[PDB]
Amino acid sequence: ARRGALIVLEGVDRAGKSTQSRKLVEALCAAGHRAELLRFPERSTEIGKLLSSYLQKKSDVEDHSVHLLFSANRWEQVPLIKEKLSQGVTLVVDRYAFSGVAFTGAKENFSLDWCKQPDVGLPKPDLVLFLQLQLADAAKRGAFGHERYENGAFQERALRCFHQLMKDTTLNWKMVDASKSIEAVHEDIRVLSEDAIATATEKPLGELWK
Amino acid sequence: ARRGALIVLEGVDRAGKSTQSRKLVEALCAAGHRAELLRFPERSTEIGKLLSSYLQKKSDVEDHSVHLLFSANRWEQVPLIKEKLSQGVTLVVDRYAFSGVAFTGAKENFSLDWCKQPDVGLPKPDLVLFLQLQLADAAKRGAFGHERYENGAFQERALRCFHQLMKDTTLNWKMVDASKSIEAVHEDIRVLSEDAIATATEKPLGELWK
Ligand SMILES: Nc1ncnc2c1ncn2[C@@H]1O[C@H](COP(=O)(O)OP(=O)(O)O)[C@@H](O)[C@H]1O
Ligand SMILES: Nc1ncnc2c1ncn2[C@@H]1O[C@H](COP(=O)(O)OP(=O)(O)O)[C@@H](O)[C@H]1O
Ligand SMILES: Cc1cn([C@H]2C[C@H](F)[C@@H](COP(=O)(O)O)O2)c(=O)[nH]c1=O
Ligand SMILES: Cc1cn([C@H]2C[C@H](F)[C@@H](COP(=O)(O)O)O2)c(=O)[nH]c1=O
Ligand SMILES: [Mg+2]
Ligand SMILES: [Mg+2]
Ligand SMILES: [Mg+2]
Repeated sequence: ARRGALIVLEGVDRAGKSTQSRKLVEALCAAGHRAELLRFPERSTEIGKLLSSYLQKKSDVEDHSVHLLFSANRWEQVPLIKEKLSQGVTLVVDRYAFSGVAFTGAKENFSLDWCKQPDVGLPKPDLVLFLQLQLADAAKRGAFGHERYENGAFQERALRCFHQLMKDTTLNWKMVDASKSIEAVHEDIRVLSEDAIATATEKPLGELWK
Repeated sequence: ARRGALIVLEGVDRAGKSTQSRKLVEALCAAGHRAELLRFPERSTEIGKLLSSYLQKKSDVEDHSVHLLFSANRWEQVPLIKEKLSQGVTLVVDRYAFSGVAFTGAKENFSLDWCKQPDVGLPKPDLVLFLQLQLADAAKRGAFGHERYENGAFQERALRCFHQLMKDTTLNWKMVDASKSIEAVHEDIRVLSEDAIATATEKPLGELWK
């Protein structure tokens, strides 16, 4: 009956969202929690394959259409998310609706309001971690990628959108200094996550942006 | 330079949306207009096939996800719609965003506001025809179908949603008595359409619900 927590990891490019989400699930399970990992986009579904082809530049998709497919890709996982949480399983998610708004919101003539609407009503995270890293430190972690959106100019506009989203006080945002070592960042994230898991059993799962 | 008009046909089940859209395009072209037919859902695209499988009950899709796919299926045709209109081609469309809101809006716990958002900003129709028919007269036109949403209880909830949408004065709604003969309904629609085509060359294409 004691529900699991919904924990989201957001963050700048190469700050370590995927490395930290994997390590968090491993550590929680080793400490006796029931925890599982999710990511968005979830490329395994029918909509997920359309999204993967788009990000790889194997296909072009009209900007509004692709924004709605990224949102639909979250909604198709909502029945699973609510089932797992109600069963006491904590979910750790590598990117969520915040990345959806920030990446479309970085394109010309896309307001933050329009971008948020499709995701209104999704399961509300109990904890949103944002992994911060200065661009000099990110550069040492590798060269850009060949997927769509992998260029500094675009990443910088998405970052401004993320800062606008962080003003929303309906959400439990926590900043994480992702400039430290893999292990030191993990310990900071893990302690914040243990606290969130404990309190989530106290209030019902909320709805995002409503 | 004289743009074409965007004309939408909406209406109750079996009122004749598809019969009248076909006959309208044929008559406009015979009278010297450049006119072409479109329909939604457009089942030929990747998203269109997902939608067709859902309507045929060959697959189940989560309600929010399917609502966003119906909207994305309109946005993927926006570059074509704007190109055609700018080239002076009038477009006659069998269903549009109004059916999108009314059909999802008929399901439990779906507000009209949430349903409208994804379609905010689409090309705004210059003329929205709504084909009205009493349920007794519809029954004589055949038996229900085996596709999703083909049942009187659901169609009745969608009808209430359409009436809420008709209160919006930003749109040029025209009621059509679809109880007459195929030819008499066509003449009423055709005369309204000739008037709309003439004035559309006067004002820029608008944006829906904004
Ligand atoms: N704290 C860290 N210090 C040094 N390298 C890191 C750190 N976190 C991640 N990395 C490395 O940087 C790269 C990007 O990490 P990744 O977790 O894939 O980031 P994201 O998912 O945020 O793009 C990987 O090679 C990873 O091993
Ligand atoms: N005015 C009308 N009078 C009689 N039958 C009609 C009329 N309009 C359409 N029909 C018939 O009713 C059926 C439904 O028409 P259709 O155009 O497919 O409706 P919709 O697309 O609105 O469901 C078809 O068999 C069609 O021939
Ligand atoms: C969830 C989500 C991710 N992205 C983008 C962000 C990024 F460029 C890309 C691949 O994500 P990973 O970096 O996590 O591989 O997908 C979007 O553009 N919208 C979304 O809704
Ligand atoms: C455009 C549109 C149509 N429909 C529904 C309405 C109907 F039951 C179905 C098939 O449409 P046709 O009746 O025009 O075949 O699809 C929706 O549910 N949402 C939409 O956005
Ligand atoms: Mg990653
Ligand atoms: Mg039809
Ligand atoms: Mg609003």
